Amino acid sequence: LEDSPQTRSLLGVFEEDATAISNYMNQLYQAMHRIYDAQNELSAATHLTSKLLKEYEKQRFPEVMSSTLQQFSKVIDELSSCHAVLSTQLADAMMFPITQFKERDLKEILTLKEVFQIASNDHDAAINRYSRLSKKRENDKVKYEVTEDVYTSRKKQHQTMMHYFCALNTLQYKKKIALLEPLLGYMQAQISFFKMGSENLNEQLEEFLANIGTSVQNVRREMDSDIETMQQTIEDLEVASD
Amino acid sequence: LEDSPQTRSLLGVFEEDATAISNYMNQLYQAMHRIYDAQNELSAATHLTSKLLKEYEKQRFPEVMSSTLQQFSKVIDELSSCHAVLSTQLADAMMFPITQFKERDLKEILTLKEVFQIASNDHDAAINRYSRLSKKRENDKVKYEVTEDVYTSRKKQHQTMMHYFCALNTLQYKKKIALLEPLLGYMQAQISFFKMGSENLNEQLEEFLANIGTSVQNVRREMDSDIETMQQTIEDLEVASD
Repeated sequence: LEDSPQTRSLLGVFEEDATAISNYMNQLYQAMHRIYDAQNELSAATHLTSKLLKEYEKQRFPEVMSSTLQQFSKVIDELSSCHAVLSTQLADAMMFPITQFKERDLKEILTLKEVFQIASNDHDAAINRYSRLSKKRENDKVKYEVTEDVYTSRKKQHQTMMHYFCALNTLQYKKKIALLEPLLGYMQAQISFFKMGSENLNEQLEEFLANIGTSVQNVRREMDSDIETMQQTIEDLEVASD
Repeated sequence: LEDSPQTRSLLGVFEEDATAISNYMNQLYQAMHRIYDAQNELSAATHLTSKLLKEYEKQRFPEVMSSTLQQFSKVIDELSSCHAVLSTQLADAMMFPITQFKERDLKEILTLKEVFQIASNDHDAAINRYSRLSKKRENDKVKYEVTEDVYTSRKKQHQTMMHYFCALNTLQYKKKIALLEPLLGYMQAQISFFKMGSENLNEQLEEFLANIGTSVQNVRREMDSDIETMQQTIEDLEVASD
């Protein structure tokens, strides 16, 4: 780039790219924010369920079950902590860099864009005033002033243009960084989550769950048997009640 | 149980237990429903993020990045499917049995409770009418009728009492079943989720992510270097613009 016309032309293309960048990255921000919120809500719900299972012993019903519930509550508490760790990492390694891109970087672009537009308006006004004053008989003073304002407004325009162009050039790098960092952060958090979660979901736990399954089928069978007893008891009491 | 007084006394204790049961199981229903909703929202958000990454190639910016994004989108698509499978299993193996306990079983208890209360009101009315008619000179007809209504209202009362007591007895079993089944269903779904998820988060993926990390530090360095160039370009153009 050697001059303002080539620079201004390239500025415009960079500004159009920044537009497409903003749109896509805003959509990515939003999708990621949904992952973030859902994962925080899941951590909280998982933890609350474990907490409720611990409270079973505190219910007063006018031991085997309390122990089974304690064992479930321990495993769930472990899973809840995997979810909580993931949530935390997701905030820091995924949400932060995508939020910083939208709230700091895309914002800087808009700000510098409008500073440049006003500088531009101002120079346009100086050029208009020069045109107005060119059409009349005048003294040196206002003629010197109006020329001078053209020079100083153009310089202001060029300087603000360059601040804007620098940020738009830098945006080309920031875009790449802000795409890859949060995806890397997300994947790294997930590897830890799945490995830690998988590692305590073991063969002992499988034995435990197999035994629960058997205890459930047992209760069902005892239930059906006792329903027959109650039906007999009902017939007896019908007789005895008259 | 041999007679109505012992039965009615025991009915009352079973009814008090059913109350404590309803309260706790309603709290469990609610906690589990939150896990359910959060996990469905997480599946959807994860899938949408992968879908957006696939759309990058379709953005028009006035190749290396598109390939990196495709590789991320594939791994995330795999994780999204783990989440979707879990969601489905959670509906069927956790939500259903706890919902059925609240919507079918606790509802049956309330229904049979009120049928018995009305039968009870009705017999109370028959006893009251007998009392009223005991106090006057009357013919056989209304005296036979009022005695007869006492017998038939008591029988109705006893029958509705026994339907209620049967369901309350059955509830003692259903409570155990409805606690253990959804916890078993939840844990079994999670074992599959963590194992399937963990198993494709491999050493090849670690290599990929390590390379991303390096590509990010590279972009940052290129950025800082190019910012220096742009600052020099800016100084040059300031001169050339006047």
